[PDB]
Amino acid sequence: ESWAQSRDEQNLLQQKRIWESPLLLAAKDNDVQALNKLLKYEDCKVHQRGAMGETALHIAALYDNLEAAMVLMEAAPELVFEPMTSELYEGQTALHIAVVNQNMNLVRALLARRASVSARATGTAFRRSPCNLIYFGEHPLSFAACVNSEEIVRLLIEHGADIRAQDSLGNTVLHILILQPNKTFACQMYNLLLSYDRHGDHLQPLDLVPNHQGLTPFKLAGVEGNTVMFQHLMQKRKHTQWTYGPLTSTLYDLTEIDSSGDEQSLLELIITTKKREARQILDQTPVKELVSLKWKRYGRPYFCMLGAIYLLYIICFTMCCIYRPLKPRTNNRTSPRDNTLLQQKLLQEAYMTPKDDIRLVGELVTVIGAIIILLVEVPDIFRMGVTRFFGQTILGGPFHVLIITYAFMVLVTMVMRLISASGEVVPMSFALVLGWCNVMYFARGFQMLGPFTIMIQKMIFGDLMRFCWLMAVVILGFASAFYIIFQTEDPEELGHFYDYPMALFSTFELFLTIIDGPANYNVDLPFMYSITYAAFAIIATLLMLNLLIAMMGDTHWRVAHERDELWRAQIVATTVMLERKLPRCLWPRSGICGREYGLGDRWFLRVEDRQD
Amino acid sequence: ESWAQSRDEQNLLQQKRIWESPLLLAAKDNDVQALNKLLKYEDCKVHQRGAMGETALHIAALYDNLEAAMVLMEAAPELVFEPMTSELYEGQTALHIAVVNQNMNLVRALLARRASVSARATGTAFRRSPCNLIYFGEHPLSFAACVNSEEIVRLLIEHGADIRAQDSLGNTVLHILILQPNKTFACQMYNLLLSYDRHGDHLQPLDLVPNHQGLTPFKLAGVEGNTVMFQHLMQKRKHTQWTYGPLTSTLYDLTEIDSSGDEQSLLELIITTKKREARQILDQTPVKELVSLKWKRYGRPYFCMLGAIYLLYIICFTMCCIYRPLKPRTNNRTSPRDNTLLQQKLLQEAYMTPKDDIRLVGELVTVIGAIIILLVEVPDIFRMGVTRFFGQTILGGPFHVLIITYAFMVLVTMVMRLISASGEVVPMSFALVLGWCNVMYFARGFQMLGPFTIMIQKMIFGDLMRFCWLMAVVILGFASAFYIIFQTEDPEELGHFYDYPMALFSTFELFLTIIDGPANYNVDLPFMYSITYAAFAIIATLLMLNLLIAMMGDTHWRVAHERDELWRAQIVATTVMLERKLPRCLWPRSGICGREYGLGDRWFLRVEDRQD
Ligand SMILES: CCCCCCCC/C=C/CCCCCCCC(=O)O[C@@H](COC(=O)CCCCCCCCCCCCCCC)COP(=O)([O-])OCC[N+](C)(C)C
Ligand SMILES: CCCCCCCC/C=C/CCCCCCCC(=O)O[C@@H](COC(=O)CCCCCCCCCCCCCCC)COP(=O)([O-])OCC[N+](C)(C)C
Ligand SMILES: CCCCCCCC/C=C\CCCCCCCC(=O)O[C@@H](COC(=O)CCCCCCCCCCCCCCC)COP(=O)([O-])OCC[N+](C)(C)C
Ligand SMILES: CCCCCCCC/C=C\CCCCCCCC(=O)O[C@@H](COC(=O)CCCCCCCCCCCCCCC)COP(=O)([O-])OCC[N+](C)(C)C
Ligand SMILES: CCCCCCCC/C=C\CCCCCCCC(=O)O[C@@H](COC(=O)CCCCCCCCCCCCCCC)COP(=O)([O-])OCC[N+](C)(C)C
Ligand SMILES: CCCCCCCC/C=C\CCCCCCCC(=O)O[C@@H](COC(=O)CCCCCCCCCCCCCCC)COP(=O)([O-])OCC[N+](C)(C)C
Ligand SMILES: CC(C)CCC[C@@H](C)[C@H]1CC[C@H]2[C@@H]3CC=C4C[C@@H](OC(=O)CCC(=O)O)CC[C@]4(C)[C@H]3CC[C@]12C
Ligand SMILES: CC(C)CCC[C@@H](C)[C@H]1CC[C@H]2[C@@H]3CC=C4C[C@@H](OC(=O)CCC(=O)O)CC[C@]4(C)[C@H]3CC[C@]12C
Ligand SMILES: CC(C)CCC[C@@H](C)[C@H]1CC[C@H]2[C@@H]3CC=C4C[C@@H](OC(=O)CCC(=O)O)CC[C@]4(C)[C@H]3CC[C@]12C
Ligand SMILES: CC(C)CCC[C@@H](C)[C@H]1CC[C@H]2[C@@H]3CC=C4C[C@@H](OC(=O)CCC(=O)O)CC[C@]4(C)[C@H]3CC[C@]12C
Ligand SMILES: CC(C)CCC[C@@H](C)[C@H]1CC[C@H]2[C@@H]3CC=C4C[C@@H](OC(=O)CCC(=O)O)CC[C@]4(C)[C@H]3CC[C@]12C
Ligand SMILES: CCCc1cc(O)c2c(c1)OC(C)(C)[C@@H]1CCC(C)=C[C@@H]21
Ligand SMILES: CCCc1cc(O)c2c(c1)OC(C)(C)[C@@H]1CCC(C)=C[C@@H]21
Ligand SMILES: CCCc1cc(O)c2c(c1)OC(C)(C)[C@@H]1CCC(C)=C[C@@H]21
Ligand SMILES: CCCc1cc(O)c2c(c1)OC(C)(C)[C@@H]1CCC(C)=C[C@@H]21
Ligand SMILES: [Ca+2]
Ligand SMILES: [Cl-]
Repeated sequence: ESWAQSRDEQNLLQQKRIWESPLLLAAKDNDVQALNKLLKYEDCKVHQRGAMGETALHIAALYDNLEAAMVLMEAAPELVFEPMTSELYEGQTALHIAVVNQNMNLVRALLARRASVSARATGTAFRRSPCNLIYFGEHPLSFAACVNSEEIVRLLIEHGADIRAQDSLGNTVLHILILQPNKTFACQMYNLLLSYDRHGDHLQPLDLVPNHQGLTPFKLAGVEGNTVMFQHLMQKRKHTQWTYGPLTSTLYDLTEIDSSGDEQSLLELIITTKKREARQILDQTPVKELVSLKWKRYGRPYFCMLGAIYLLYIICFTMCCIYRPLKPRTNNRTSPRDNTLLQQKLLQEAYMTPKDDIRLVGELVTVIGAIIILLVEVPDIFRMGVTRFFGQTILGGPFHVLIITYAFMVLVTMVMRLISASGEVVPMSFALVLGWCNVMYFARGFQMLGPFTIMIQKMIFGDLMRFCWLMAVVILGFASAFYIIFQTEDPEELGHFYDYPMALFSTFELFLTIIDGPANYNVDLPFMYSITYAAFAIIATLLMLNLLIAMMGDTHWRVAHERDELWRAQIVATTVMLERKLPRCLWPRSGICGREYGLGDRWFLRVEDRQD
Repeated sequence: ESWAQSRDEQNLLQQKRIWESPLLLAAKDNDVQALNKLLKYEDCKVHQRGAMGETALHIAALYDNLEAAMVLMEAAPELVFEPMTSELYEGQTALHIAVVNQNMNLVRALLARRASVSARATGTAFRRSPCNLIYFGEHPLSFAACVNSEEIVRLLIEHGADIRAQDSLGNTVLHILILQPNKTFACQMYNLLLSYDRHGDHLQPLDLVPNHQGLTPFKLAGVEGNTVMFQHLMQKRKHTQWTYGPLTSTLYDLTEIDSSGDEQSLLELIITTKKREARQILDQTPVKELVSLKWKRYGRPYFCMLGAIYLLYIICFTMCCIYRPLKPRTNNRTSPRDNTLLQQKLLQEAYMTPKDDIRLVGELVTVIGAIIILLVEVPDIFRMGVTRFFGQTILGGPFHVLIITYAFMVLVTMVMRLISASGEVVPMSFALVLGWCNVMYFARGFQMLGPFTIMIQKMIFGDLMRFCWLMAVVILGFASAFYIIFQTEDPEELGHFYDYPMALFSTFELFLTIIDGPANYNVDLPFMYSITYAAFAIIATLLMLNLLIAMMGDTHWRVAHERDELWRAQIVATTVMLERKLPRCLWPRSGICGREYGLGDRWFLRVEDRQD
């Protein structure tokens, strides 16, 4: 807001103090004849610093003024060593600038003037941020490599440019090229810069150097969705075994893709990132064949078993709620509006007969089953990234919120049964609904409508937490009208609107056409009802056909196939969670070993494919 | 109708009187040998004027007869000075014609015959109108420039063609080129004609000369939706500050785009025009970045505050209507069809207890709030273009009609309470509905379904004020049938149709399936009912599935993305109204100044963008 406004005030102040100076102006427009006049006249202030803290040499280099920049370097050689001093462009020298503008003849000069190639452009304008349109890094080489100047990138290496130099974020130049928008020019520079990693004594060669998040360039390529570079960095891991005409048997490596157990593997990093370009990586030729093997072999069995153990558990919860304790009421009917006939038994008479002891079994089976839920779900939360990283791994798993809410209500139900509290129907009735509707989750195993509850969970897009605001306002408006219309009338005839809370429920039901329009026809209703209700039935009918449309254009001219892509992302998110929770004995590690084959101690995957 | 018919009768009469003349015919077909015979024979009527008032020279020039036209100019030189005299092609000379037909060798001659280049083609066929297929202006240069003849446009300037000459509408030649259908040939002529604005003493140079609507060529380009020329006229306003490799920092001017406060700025002229090509301008690179800054900074706050102050106001109106004065009725039940139990209290007993004084507070809060509405909305109307320009600024604001109707009903409610009038439910029940459903407007702030109440307000297209005619006819037809079928029967059994007004309401409800089909089954209904109602349920079911379709094809094969364009047009229309109503202190002017930067007294905007 104001910081963006404060950039502008400096960029204009920058152009102001150029005009308010004879030196900084002559550099901008390359008036050498009027520049020699100024440098010769007096041992002037050559350290004139404009708004961004920049000397005349920055400005000669910022506007591609080769001829001006030499004169500054001839007059006072101290200028090449001068960085900008402002908080915005801090540390930046004239060398960084000439590289970005690709001024080949100027950059050669500043190196001939022994300019530092290790100078670190720390300013805020270079850090990675959506406020900045560029992330070229922090060093001259990182700037050269991202503008695609093969010549300058070489030229800086003869002068001692450490390729292993990292940013504040730890990203060496190999990470940055993955973060650029132009992919095709970035793969060619990736190859060139490793070629200058010649010397055998390097202690974790460049493409295995992680940043301050632990990510290598390979894993960074997946998190950012750079499909081009993920492929290009993958031929280092292939090993073509044999080729028999149209057949090929490649042997992928999977050391950074498969869950080892020490650091989060690439499949965990693609699910735990907000981007949707990263989910394209799950279609690539080493990964697609691994996800479909964890699942087809060891992910559908352990998910269509724990989806049937849950069903036989909720069927036991259910029968413990149908057959609950209930006795005839002991009070008397207070008002004629009280049709309560029964109330729930106290403990001393709830468990007093054989049929109530079969139930106690099922009720202990239940509440033990709810504690278990809170011992395999809450310890994840309380130990893991309690609320930010939890829902981050969640792609289509609101399940984990509901089933913890299930187990909570079951325990509320227990306590209330122990202290003989009135109102056990309130917790149960949540637990029933939350308990069964979680069985909608144990469906994706077979490609049920679980690939299509992707929709109803994708249907927490805009027009379904947002059509509330323009439906609820209709309900509150006509319900408050309907109420005052029948506020004078006899409710034993038409009693849809006898109190304000029932006027909203009735009006909610009338919006959806799940009760019939009020009518008696043996009594004169108000004339002000039929006018009002005719409009409600119209606003309600049209708002239920702008949303059918809105749910359509957000599905057909918009996404209908990335839902099939979203399925493959839930197959992973499921597979990862099971492999994290289930023990190693039930989960054989995917891929074949290498110790008994001479390939090392890595865990390869073989893929046999036909070219054409 | 008849005026178009009267053009034709002259165009045929024009060809008639050519055939009924030996002179006008010889010109049409270029018979010089039979033309010299006619001019030499006798000092003839060379002033023969056909239907449109045209002499032989117009016709030689209208049909590209170079050889005939010279003979007329050699015989009698007085012809070049002769305009057409008819009301349709008034003022037009032979010079105007040769320019349009691009006859390069003929036009040189008429200038050699000292023909006026200031002659003003005033006729109705040249004025701007949908009845005319061309608007080439009123002068020879304006005709040359719109046919794209670089040669003739130059050639008229050596002979003294004032470029600053304006039409009856004030449009100089620079405005006209924007109004042409061919854009690409018009940008090149725009450049050429300013080049001939050399002399420094001009007193508002050409591209700052307004027409009789005050619009300059820049502002005219936006009103007309000429995206090509809006861009082309915008490089005069850019000022590229610096270029750092792929980065560019341009400094746009915004003097004619932003609301200064003296004349309506370009953002006000694009909303207040009926065209939809003009709304394309809101996506261009100086304007898109300004709308999104007024809003993101100073338009969502002042719109999500006055949208919550309104909600707490209607919640107070509501509670003042639930808790209204009501007492048991004093009369007796007239007929058994009267289930009115209560009636409303008189003033003397309406405010008699502490609970009725808390309400008086909320009722004064209310009616003060309705006067305020009528002091910030009616003074706009009564002062502004009361009914034509009001709804012109309205793009998606029927809100302004409803909220004035709200405040009116609240004051009707007041008066009726002061004079103890019966029927306060009628005004309230409008005010409730109009009051809440206006909260659907204070939603666009967050990109609610307010971008999608664009639909339901776009849904006042054809098939929703127009499907009425083919639904209402079904209702009136079967309701008048249902009525006469049960006009003989006992209504205490089936009384959906006991009077004609309830027969239309019931039938309205049955069309929409918001009440159940009539039935008793303990009594023999007419056989003529089941035949009729079976057809109604079919016509009703099919007419509710031709419109689902009609609302679809008008959304999916038709517009689904210009609604996203329509949002950005309401962001402006909202932003303009707030900036007009709210004071200057709460509204800092957008864009940075120039006085403290040497750029002048203009109000620039900086945009930093990455090329590729
Ligand atoms: C974790 C370890 C334990 C934690 C603490 C344990 C708590 C222990 C104590 C709790 C409550 C205090 C004692 C009982 C109150 C009696 C007063 C009364 O009249 O109650 C009435 C209402 O019912 C209630 O008031 C019961 C409240 C249910 C639990 C809290 C709400 C949970 C859902 C909140 C929403 C969350 C949203 C979730 C969204 C998914 C009685 O019920 P009734 O229906 O009026 O009529 C009888 C019904 N019956 C005869 C048919 C059966
Ligand atoms: C701005 C400054 C002030 C202006 C002048 C102030 C005017 C002052 C005086 C006005 C009316 C004259 C006195 C009362 C008439 C009594 C006769 C009678 O039987 O009435 C009946 C009908 O109700 C009416 O006749 C009331 C009329 C309401 C106001 C006018 C209509 C506004 C909406 C028009 C549409 C516009 C379309 C809008 C589209 C959005 C009585 O009501 P009831 O329902 O039959 O039964 C009682 C109801 N109750 C007990 C439940 C409460
Ligand atoms: C996105 C989803 C939104 C939420 C869903 C929204 C819909 C539903 C949600 C919530 C509605 C809750 C209303 C009922 C609770 C109030 C008290 C009550 O029960 O009735 C009392 C009256 O109370 C009133 O008259 C106050 C009603 C004012 C409006 C309340 C909603 C405010 C907006 C907030 C929501 C923003 C909505 C979004 C758009 C702005 C008593 O009534 P009674 O017993 O008949 O006695 C009457 C007295 N008499 C007999 C003397 C005459
Ligand atoms: C469009 C804008 C809004 C329309 C009118 C605004 C409102 C009306 C305007 C003003 C107030 C009413 C007039 C004075 C009193 C008359 C008698 C009366 O109150 O009610 C009587 C009949 O009602 C009528 O005879 C109403 C006559 C008005 C026109 C009919 C409205 C419907 C048609 C237009 C439809 C438009 C769509 C048509 C198709 C496109 C009986 O009704 P009640 O409730 O039994 O009365 C006694 C109640 N009490 C015992 C409690 C006392
Ligand atoms: C775009 C939206 C259009 C508007 C909505 C359209 C639908 C609704 C709008 C309006 C309908 C209004 C009808 C009711 C008012 C009339 C009087 C009345 O109430 O009943 C009286 C009878 O009256 C009649 O019998 C006359 C009905 C003739 C047709 C009226 C509509 C004309 C078309 C105009 C519209 C063009 C529609 C467009 C297509 C052409 C009395 O009835 P009763 O009390 O039972 O007494 C009967 C006497 N008996 C007992 C002796 C037997
Ligand atoms: C398609 C064109 C239109 C159809 C026929 C046109 C009309 C009929 C033609 C002519 C008039 C009726 C015939 C004479 C009198 C018979 C008895 C009578 O009136 O009603 C009796 C039964 O009704 C019948 O028995 C009707 C017999 C005709 C054929 C059945 C029609 C439905 C089938 C075809 C469906 C087509 C779709 C099939 C699937 C595609 C009893 O009825 P009521 O009302 O209780 O009578 C007493 C009333 N009163 C006490 C007031 C006196
Ligand atoms: C008390 C004893 C004798 C009987 C009750 C045992 C089972 C019938 C219940 C109680 C514990 C339950 C489990 C506890 C928690 C979970 C984790 C949760 O599964 C997942 O989160 C897998 C999907 C994913 O992680 O994406 C929901 C099912 C499951 C296996 C439950 C399935 C049903 C179980 C095995
Ligand atoms: C007493 C209860 C029944 C009152 C009304 C229900 C509410 C308590 C709401 C709050 C949140 C709702 C739940 C939110 C999300 C879902 C997931 C949805 O299922 C899925 O998307 C697939 C299953 C999964 O992913 O877990 C089914 C409806 C359900 C259970 C909803 C059911 C109704 C709930 C429990
Ligand atoms: C009597 C006092 C003590 C309390 C009542 C004050 C407020 C709760 C009310 C009454 C005056 C109302 C305002 C009067 C008129 C308007 C203009 C109108 O807004 C617009 O037209 C903005 C959108 C646009 O112009 O496109 C509707 C809301 C607003 C600000 C109203 C919002 C709610 C306000 C501030
Ligand atoms: C006593 C009343 C309730 C009888 C029936 C209602 C009618 C008086 C009609 C006449 C015009 C209608 C209104 C015309 C347009 C709109 C805007 C529409 O909202 C929007 O398009 C967004 C809000 C806005 O832009 O103001 C919601 C329905 C509503 C309020 C309509 C509600 C019903 C109204 C008030
Ligand atoms: C909206 C388009 C697409 C279709 C046309 C529908 C409406 C404009 C019409 C159809 C019939 C009309 C109704 C016919 C009769 C009445 C009864 C009238 O009240 C009375 O006559 C009181 C006494 C009684 O109802 O017997 C109030 C207006 C109302 C509801 C009318 C309101 C407007 C309605 C719903
Ligand atoms: C989308 C616009 C909603 C709308 C606006 C209306 O004006 C009306 C509506 C619906 O339905 C009918 C025609 C039945 C009403 C009749 C009575 C009144 C007072 C109003 C009519
Ligand atoms: C703006 C007022 C006119 C109008 C036009 C309509 O097309 C419709 C209106 C009202 O309300 C009802 C509910 C009667 C129609 C039913 C059929 C459909 C799907 C649309 C509805
Ligand atoms: C779009 C055409 C509407 C239509 C036309 C009809 O001919 C009939 C219709 C509907 O529905 C059935 C078949 C139930 C009627 C049975 C009775 C009569 C007398 C007619 C039948
Ligand atoms: C022309 C007469 C034949 C006919 C054909 C139909 O297809 C339909 C007809 C009538 O009416 C009903 C309402 C029974 C059908 C219901 C299902 C749909 C959506 C269409 C309706
Ligand atoms: Ca029903
Ligand atoms: Cl559909």
